[PDB]
Amino acid sequence: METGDQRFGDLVFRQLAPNVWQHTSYLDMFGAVASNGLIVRDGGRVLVVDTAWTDDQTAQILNWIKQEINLPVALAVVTHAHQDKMGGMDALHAAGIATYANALSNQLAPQEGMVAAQHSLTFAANGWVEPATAPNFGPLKVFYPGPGHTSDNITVGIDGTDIAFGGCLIKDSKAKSLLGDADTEHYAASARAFGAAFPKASMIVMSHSAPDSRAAITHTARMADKLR
Ligand SMILES: SC[C@H]1SC[C@@H]2Nc3ccccc3N21
Ligand SMILES: [Zn+2]
Ligand SMILES: [Zn+2]
Repeated sequence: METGDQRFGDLVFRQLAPNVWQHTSYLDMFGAVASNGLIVRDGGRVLVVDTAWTDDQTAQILNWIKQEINLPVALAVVTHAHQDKMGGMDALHAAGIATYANALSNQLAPQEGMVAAQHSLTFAANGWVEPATAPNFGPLKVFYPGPGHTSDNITVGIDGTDIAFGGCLIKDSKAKSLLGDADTEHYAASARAFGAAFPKASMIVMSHSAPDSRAAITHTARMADKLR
């Protein structure tokens, strides 16, 4: 917890820019483990990146949005099929929110014990989302960097800001380690591809660290170089 953070139930919210917030939820494992996602205000609507670990926690994200922003949530995008990112899908579907994930994330979801998203994103060979599969994503710029943390992991830049979201692919520059589902061969190149896709992002948001500078990307890639 840090100055300027807002506690709402057992969740924490931090404003990162005029129209961007980080949501943080916690699961006991080892102690409490944090997972971060994003909330974006885009005109008269709100966009969400990643659920919380659980449905009840994700419901509280929606309650916080109602109180602090009071705009309808148009869509949510989730960045791979693990519990921290997709554990709360039912809360979104119960609320009528359109949900999006990598097609591979939706294909893996049943095996991972997750509820698949309603819609599937596909990607070009250069990693950029096929625009037809990302309808009305507004400032959310979705990029598939290649296999790393998982084979399905995706990343999201926030257009009009200096923020890019690396999900669980990127760790901060103080991390000592990065891998059960991981592609250790391609991880380093995937980390570097994320950096090259969002070359002007100066605030890197990630799932299990507080926001960091671009050094988080390079430090992560150099740690991943050692896995090969
Ligand atoms: S990246 C998916 C999440 S869900 C359970 C597993 N173990 C773990 C431990 C610490 C941080 C994150 C994690 N992961
Ligand atoms: Zn994961
Ligand atoms: Zn994670």
